[PDB]
Amino acid sequence: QRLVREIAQDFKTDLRFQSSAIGALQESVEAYLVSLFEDTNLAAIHAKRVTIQKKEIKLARRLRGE
DNA sequence: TGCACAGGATGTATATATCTGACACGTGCCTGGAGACTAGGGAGTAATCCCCTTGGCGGTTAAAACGCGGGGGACAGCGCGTACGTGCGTTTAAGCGGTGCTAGAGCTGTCTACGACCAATTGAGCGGCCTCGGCACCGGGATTCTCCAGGGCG
Repeated sequence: QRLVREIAQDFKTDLRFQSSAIGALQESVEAYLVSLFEDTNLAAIHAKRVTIQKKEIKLARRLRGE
């Protein structure tokens, strides 16, 4: 909540957030980040180890078109 | 006899007339520009009510935060060999110049189904409600499932 409000502070001052639509942002963030951890996990498996590394997130990130 | 020369017999860049390709300029028929009528869709206001805040004490709990052991897994070093990198000659086949066709692509009347536009009914679908049987959470108990210590075995 305080994070979304923090991001909304410097955009439009004195806004209001409904009781809904926050669980949609958090839900999409969680569901997307889990898939990102799966693709990054596979990227770490391609290097033949059990550890996720900072370069793995960049590999699995940029390789998705970002 | 050994030798230099005067001129023909071939090359070769050099300069001139010649062949595509693309920019530049002059039209006239389907576009735009513009003028007037209708009107319903957009700008503006009057309550409203309704969930959303204001400010901060305490008490307590569950979650967040820190701290150390070490175990295993990331990771550097190094030798091997076979799997492509590199280099030849030999072949099959695309590029391209040119040809005879056609069958499907492409612009144009007819009318005729056939869907756009508009009254009248209603009933099937939406706001409101209030229950109970499926659901939430956990005990009881059996079951599996992994962790650690010999020891019989190297």
